[PDB]
Amino acid sequence: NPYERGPDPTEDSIEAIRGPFSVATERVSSFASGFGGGTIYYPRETDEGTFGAVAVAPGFTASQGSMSWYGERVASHGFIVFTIDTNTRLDAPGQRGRQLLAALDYLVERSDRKVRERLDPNRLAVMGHAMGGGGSLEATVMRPSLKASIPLTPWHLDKTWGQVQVPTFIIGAELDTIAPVSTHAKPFYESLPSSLPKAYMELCGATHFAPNIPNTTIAKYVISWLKRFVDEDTRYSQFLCPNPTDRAICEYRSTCPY
Ligand SMILES: O=C(O)c1ccc(P(=O)(O)OCCO)cc1
Ligand SMILES: [Ca+2]
Repeated sequence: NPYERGPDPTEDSIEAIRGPFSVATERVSSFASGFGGGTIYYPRETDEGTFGAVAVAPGFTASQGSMSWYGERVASHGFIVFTIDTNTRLDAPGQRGRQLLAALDYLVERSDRKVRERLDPNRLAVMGHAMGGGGSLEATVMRPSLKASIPLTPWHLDKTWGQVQVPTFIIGAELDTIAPVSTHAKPFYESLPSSLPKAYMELCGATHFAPNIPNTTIAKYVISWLKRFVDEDTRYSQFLCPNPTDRAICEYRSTCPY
């Protein structure tokens, strides 16, 4: 596997606040075409090969600040992280899906050479919080060539996603009453194709805003899903299959083995 980056993982090494790669950043003007700009976090070491990329969208009326902690956390494990702002703070889930693809296209076509030369433009993912999570599902319908999708406590009015072809990892919050898992996160996951590689993780006692503050249980398995599907790295299947039993997890569902 030519996309394998970093040493062989352990349960502690995926919980590490800093991975094996150092992080540099680039700021992108809000007048970039198709999205509201953002901050790119990328690994600085080039001697192991180029990296895949994930665009990170925020929720309704939120900004990249609410998703900022993913930046260094994930990119230090060998990914290019693009925390973006939306065109307006009121953008709908469909609008946030189009803007996630616009951010990924900016990385490929127009990003700074320091970023371009570290990027594998064929290995791209999407991630989003709340309405940005509903945008992550919309992004995979709009671009089924993406490698992974991670809706965090997602909110969407449309509950059926039976045509999704991108490995999707949904994270729900037990005490979410803004996008309750019983009418949002769980219906989305169960509607995903039975054959798709997918997973659902419900955090115990978590609120709708748990993705906005550093969370090891979120971090360790966001990194595992991204390595497993953006890097095709089967060294991270051990963490995902069989289903994790972390004390922080109150409900886990998957289509293991993968
Ligand atoms: O209008 C509603 O009912 C409504 C429902 C959910 C959201 P959200 O994107 O999950 O909020 C999280 C942003 O930090 C916004 C509005
Ligand atoms: Ca713009």
